[PDB]
Amino acid sequence: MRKKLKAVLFDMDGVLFNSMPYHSEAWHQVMKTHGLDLSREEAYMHAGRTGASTINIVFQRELGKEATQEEIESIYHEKSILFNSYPEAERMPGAWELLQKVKSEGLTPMVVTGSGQLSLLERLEHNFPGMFHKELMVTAFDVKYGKPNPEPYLMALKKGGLKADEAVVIENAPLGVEAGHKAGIFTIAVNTGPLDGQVLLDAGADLLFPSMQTLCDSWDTIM
Repeated sequence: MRKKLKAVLFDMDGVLFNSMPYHSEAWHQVMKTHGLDLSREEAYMHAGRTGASTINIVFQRELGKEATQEEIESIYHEKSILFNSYPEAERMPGAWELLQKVKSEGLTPMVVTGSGQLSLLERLEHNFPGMFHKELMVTAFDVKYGKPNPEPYLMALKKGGLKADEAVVIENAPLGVEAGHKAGIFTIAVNTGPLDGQVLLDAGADLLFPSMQTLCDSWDTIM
């Protein structure tokens, strides 16, 4: 029910900011420099996860072992330097227009993200003025596991004082769609990446859109 809705829970990377090419580039390069083979395409399969979770999984697939805590912190530090060395990520077209619709409907914007990138997180206010609040956000700092665990979306509901039927999730990532779905929330997938739209539906998405702008354009006509 559209009438039960109180809050819209946005992913950040590939939903609010056009940062996914930078993430896949930075992950590829940092892994290459450490001695591990992670293609730019393979890095997109880890969309949604925390840095620590990404690193550990890459280590398991390539080397057959866990990454140590030192390796995680060292690699994550280097990934962040690389990421922040590119001209800063710009807004996804349609994100600001949608947030404006969402707020005029009297719904609460939230961010649910695996990100620990302080540059992006501190830029949310400057790119989407008056939309978001730190007490209504879930980030890497809040979670132990993150996506595809329903953990962060469960924490989001709690933070917003919401029941699962009072929220909608906007995700670009299969693992994030999966996390929103498992938390029992109606999930809209936006296919801003290079991959096939069917994988988002397989993950639990109730609706599929090709872009943020087309989701924005269809916002008043969906329920």
